[PDB]
Amino acid sequence: GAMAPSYRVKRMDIAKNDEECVVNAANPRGLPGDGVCKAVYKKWPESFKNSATPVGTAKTVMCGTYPVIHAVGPNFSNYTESEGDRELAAAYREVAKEVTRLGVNSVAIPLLSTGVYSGGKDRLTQSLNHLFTAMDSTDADVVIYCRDKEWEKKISEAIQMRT
Ligand SMILES: Nc1nccc2ccccc12
Ligand SMILES: Nc1nccc2ccccc12
Ligand SMILES: [Cl-]
Ligand SMILES: [Cl-]
Ligand SMILES: [Cl-]
Repeated sequence: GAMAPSYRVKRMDIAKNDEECVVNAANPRGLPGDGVCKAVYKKWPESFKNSATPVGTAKTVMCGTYPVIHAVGPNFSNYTESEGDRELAAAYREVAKEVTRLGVNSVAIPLLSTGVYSGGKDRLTQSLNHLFTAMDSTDADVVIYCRDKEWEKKISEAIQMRT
């Protein structure tokens, strides 16, 4: 694992990450999708072979030797706040298992269910806190990728607050 495991945030395309593996904000059917998922499909299309997996799970498919961890967050348009919150926590716990199994020293990760699956709500804090609950026990360097300038500041602050 990393010598001093850290969290960092960068405002850039996750398809251009500098980490040993990537988490996709996938859909359950392994379709090219939108946003993060479409950028991952363009960069690592080979990783979508048998990538379909249920809501609240993660499935890893290799693009050459580069791992892509397909994590399926809930679409809060379809789920109740209560059940959606449970599936969103579960998807991140499955990401932590896969990162540990792969023995990577670093992982690039988006905030699950904060885009078209947000059901029109700001879910920065909800999603980021479930990311921390899952990843805190792992020793990989975690690099969170976002698009919005205000989200970059809020994620950076939330990381710094824990020290
Ligand atoms: N700044 C930034 N962050 C994430 C994705 C992007 C895609 C294309 C241009 C800029 C982007
Ligand atoms: N490509 C990409 N990378 C990071 C964050 C994103 C957010 C929204 C759209 C695309 C993104
Ligand atoms: Cl960019
Ligand atoms: Cl989303
Ligand atoms: Cl964003």
